[PDB]
Amino acid sequence: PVFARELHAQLVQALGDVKRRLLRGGTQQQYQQWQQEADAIEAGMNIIEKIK
Amino acid sequence: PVFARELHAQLVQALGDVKRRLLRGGTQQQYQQWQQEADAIEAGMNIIEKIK
Repeated sequence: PVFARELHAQLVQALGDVKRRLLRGGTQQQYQQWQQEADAIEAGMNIIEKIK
Repeated sequence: PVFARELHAQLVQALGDVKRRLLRGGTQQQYQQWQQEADAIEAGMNIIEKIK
């Protein structure tokens, strides 16, 4: 539908927030935590793409 | 920061899309798939809340 397309766009914006965060740097600690957040969102994108 | 607060709001909107989707119903197949999407987003909220 046009739904998954709309939820997908939502998650893509969420990745943009993460991606931006990663440009400001931090400890290896912070990087991994944010990469973990990014994985969660990407998992979201995968499910939503495999539903469609 | 005001970052996690902003990424959190993003994910919360994503849940709204899912929640809305679940009101239109479907097979047990579709429900689980969407509940799986919801889990991914909730996992994102958890990480982001445990970073803050």
